[PDB]
Amino acid sequence: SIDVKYIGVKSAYVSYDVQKRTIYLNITNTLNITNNNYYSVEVENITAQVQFSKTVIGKARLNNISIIGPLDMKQIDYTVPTVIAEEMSYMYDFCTLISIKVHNIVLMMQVTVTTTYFGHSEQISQERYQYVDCG
Amino acid sequence: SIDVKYIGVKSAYVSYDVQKRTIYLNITNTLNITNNNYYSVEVENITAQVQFSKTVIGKARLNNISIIGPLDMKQIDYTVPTVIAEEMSYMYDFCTLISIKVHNIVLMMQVTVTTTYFGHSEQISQERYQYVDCG
Amino acid sequence: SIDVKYIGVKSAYVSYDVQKRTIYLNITNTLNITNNNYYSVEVENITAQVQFSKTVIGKARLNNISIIGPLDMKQIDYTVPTVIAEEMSYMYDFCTLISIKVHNIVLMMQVTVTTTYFGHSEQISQERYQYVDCG
Amino acid sequence: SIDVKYIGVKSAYVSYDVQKRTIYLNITNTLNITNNNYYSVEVENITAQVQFSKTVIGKARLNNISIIGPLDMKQIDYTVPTVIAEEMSYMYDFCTLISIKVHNIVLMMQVTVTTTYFGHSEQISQERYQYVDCG
Repeated sequence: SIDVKYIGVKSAYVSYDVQKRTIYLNITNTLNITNNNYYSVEVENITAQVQFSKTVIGKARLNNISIIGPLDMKQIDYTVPTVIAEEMSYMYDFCTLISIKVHNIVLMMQVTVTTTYFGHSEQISQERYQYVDCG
Repeated sequence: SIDVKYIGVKSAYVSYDVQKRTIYLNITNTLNITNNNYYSVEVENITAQVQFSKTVIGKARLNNISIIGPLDMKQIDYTVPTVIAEEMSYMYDFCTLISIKVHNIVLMMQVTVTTTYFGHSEQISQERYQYVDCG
Repeated sequence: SIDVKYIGVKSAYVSYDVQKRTIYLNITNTLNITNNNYYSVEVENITAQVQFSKTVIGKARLNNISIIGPLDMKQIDYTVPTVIAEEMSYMYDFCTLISIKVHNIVLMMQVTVTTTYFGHSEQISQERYQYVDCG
Repeated sequence: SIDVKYIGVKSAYVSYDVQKRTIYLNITNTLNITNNNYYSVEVENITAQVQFSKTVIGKARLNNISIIGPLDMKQIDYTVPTVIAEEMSYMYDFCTLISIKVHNIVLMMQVTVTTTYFGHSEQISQERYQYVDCG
């Protein structure tokens, strides 16, 4: 990666930005830029590359063979009861969240039993997150 | 990746942006830019590449063979009861969320039993997220 | 990827944007740009590439063989009862959400039992997300 | 990908945009642009490419063989009862959502038992999402 960046408000190369109650007067701004960029990125020079896989099974006796991959979930219970009994009563609820198994972002890449891989793999996340606001 | 960026409000190369209660007066802005960019990115020079797979099964006796891939979910229970009993009562609910198994973004890539792979793989997420707002 | 970007409000190369209660007066803006861009991206020079697969089964005896792929879901229960009993009572509900299994974006790519792959694979998500607003 | 971007409000190359209660007076804006762009993208120079698949089955005895692909769903139950009993009572509901299995965007690509693939594959999502608003 090159130049992965989180900027909260503002980006510039060059900035003369003015705000609020300003007297900006008799100004000379003179700017001579020479900004050149040369990226040579993820450049391969390969003569041979081989990804060979071979499985021989002879005069074998295989039995009861179980290959289970990743992220197996079995026998999982969420029990979240709510009861509200009221006699002769005043209830006031505001901004009340029951949240179960609540995801924002899920990135999965190369999630396997077997993997042969050759090259570049990349995950980038950039974010402002706010779960709850209440005034 | 090159130049992956999260900017909250504003981006410029060059900015003379003015705001609010300003007197901007007798100004000379002079700007000479030479900004050149040269990207050579993900450039392959390959003579040979081979992805060979071979499976031989001889005079074998295979039995009860189970290959289960990733993200298997089995026997999963969400029990979320709500009961509201009221006698002679005043209830006031505002901004009340029961959220079960609530996803925003799911990216899946190369999610497998077996994978042979040659090259570039990439996931990028950029976001403002806000789950709840209530005033 | 090159130049993947989330800008919250505004982008410019060059900006002289003015706002609100401004006196912008006797201004000389002079701008000489030379901005050139040269992309050489995902460029392949390959003489040979082979994706060979071979499966031989000899004088074999295969029995009870089960290959299950990814994201298998079995025996899953969502029990979300709501009961509201009221005698002699005043109920007031506002902005009440029961959300079960609520997705925004699902991207799936190369989700398999077996995969041979050669090249570039990519997922990009960019978004403003807001689940609930209520004033 | 090149130049994948989310801009919340406005984009320009060059901007002199003015707003609100402005006196914009005696202005000279002079702009000399030379902005050239050269894209060489996803360019293949391949002499040979082969995608060979071969399946031989000899004097074999295959029995009870089950290949199940991805995203199998079996025995899934959503039980979401609502009961509202009222005697001698005042109910007021506003902005009440029961949402079950509610999707926005689903992109699926190369979702398979077997796949041989050669080249570029891509998914891009860009969006403003708002589930609920109520004032």
